[PDB]
Amino acid sequence: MASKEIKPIENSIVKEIIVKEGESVRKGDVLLKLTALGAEADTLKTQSSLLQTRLEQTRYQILSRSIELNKLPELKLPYFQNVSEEEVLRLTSLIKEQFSTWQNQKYQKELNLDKKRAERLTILARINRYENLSRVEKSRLDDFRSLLHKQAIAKHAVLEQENKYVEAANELRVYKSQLEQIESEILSAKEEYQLVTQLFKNEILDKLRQTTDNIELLTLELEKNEERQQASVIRAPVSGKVQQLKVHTEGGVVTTAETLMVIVPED
Amino acid sequence: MASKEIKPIENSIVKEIIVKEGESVRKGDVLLKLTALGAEADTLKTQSSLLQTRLEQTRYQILSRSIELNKLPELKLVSEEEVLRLTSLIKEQFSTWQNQKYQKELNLDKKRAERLTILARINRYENLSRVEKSRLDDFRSLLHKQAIAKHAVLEQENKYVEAANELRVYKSQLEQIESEILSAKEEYQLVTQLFKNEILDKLRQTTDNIELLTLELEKNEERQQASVIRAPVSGKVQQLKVHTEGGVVTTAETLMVIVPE
Repeated sequence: MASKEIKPIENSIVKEIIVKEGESVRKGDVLLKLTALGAEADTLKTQSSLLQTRLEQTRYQILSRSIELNKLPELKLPYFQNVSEEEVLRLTSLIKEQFSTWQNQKYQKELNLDKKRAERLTILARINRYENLSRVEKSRLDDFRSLLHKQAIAKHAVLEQENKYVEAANELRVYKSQLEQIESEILSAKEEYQLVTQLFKNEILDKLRQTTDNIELLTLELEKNEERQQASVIRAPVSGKVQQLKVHTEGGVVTTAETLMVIVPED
Repeated sequence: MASKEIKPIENSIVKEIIVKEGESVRKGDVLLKLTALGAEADTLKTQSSLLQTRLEQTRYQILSRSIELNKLPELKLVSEEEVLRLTSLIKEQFSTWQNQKYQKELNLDKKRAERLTILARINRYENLSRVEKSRLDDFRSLLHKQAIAKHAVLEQENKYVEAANELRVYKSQLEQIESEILSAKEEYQLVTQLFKNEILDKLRQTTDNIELLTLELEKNEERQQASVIRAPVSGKVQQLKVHTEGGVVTTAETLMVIVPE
């Protein structure tokens, strides 16, 4: 009577061989335990990916807090027990570069803003000065005109004084328009200053969202990987004696093409 | 017996001759009426003085009003070349005053401009000092966490203290310029203060002098009244100077003679 060949339905790793050579088994008995080839590998890869993603999450949470503090919090990891510390110092160092870059951007936006405010101060000074000047020369002009109602001064001086007044007035006009322009520019500068931290915070909580989502996905994936690395049993399809048992393939690879053992019917 | 000469006791003007040639007169009778020459002279001169004092009085009165108006009134009240001298002098005084006010005011305005500059610098370095202070804090906390050069941190210190000291200096400057501005203000006030004081000092004096010259004019007018020469003895009037009415006679000259009868 024909011997029945026992072959894996997929490429596998022999975990445990239960039967022995020559042993009689009945249909349904356990012969050996197998795991899918690559399952363990996949699990480890998902674990490592998960670890990295958690690290980067931690980085962006610490940055997120650094924005609200406007200072760096304690740079420590909060699972992480055997994380290489040079990984930790690389991470903290990235945190430091990002934070310092942010504060520098804020600082130079602030410098620009302050220079604009200085411009405004100068312009305002000029405006007030020419307000006073226009006033005194206007009153002096009126005086001179009354002096030419009563023939007490030359017309020449009167019209030169007019010229003075009109001069001062025009100057005043010019500086006022300038003030309008500079005021507008100052509001713009303010908006840029806000824009720095606006963008930075956006980036930070977008990468926080991304790290959390990816962690969840990798968690589902990790569940799948962990379940798939679980051992399956090959049972005896018929009753009989176990022969040609590959007794030393435990921990070794067997493909779907290869015969693990054969079962020879006894009756 | 000798004939008696009739001569004035001072230089005089014969106003009216009462007696006639050959007329018999008694001791005490009126011969003529005369006025002192210097009496009339004095009267004319006090009149002219009074006129002048009134002119300058009006001048300082209208100037006095011109101060409160800050403008020339009228200018109307006598020789018109006097009127033009007076009006033009008024104009020089007033214009001089307004010019003085004008340049005290220019000075004051330059002081105010300086103050503006100082305030601008003060505010700019207030902002700057704040910004560099915040950067300093940032750096110090950055090396609480070992993220920056110590070099950079204390160089930042240097920046901040620089700005702060600058601010100090500029503040002291502001105080000085403020004091100077108050000084300038007081000078500006002082111009019109002095001008008004002198003007109603000359008003006081011109009014007082007007009153004095008025009393004096009364005295002179009374003194300008005609006196009578009476006959010192009785007799006949001879050698009567019929042609001295309205004319001046000296102490040396004989008005007439009286021959005893």
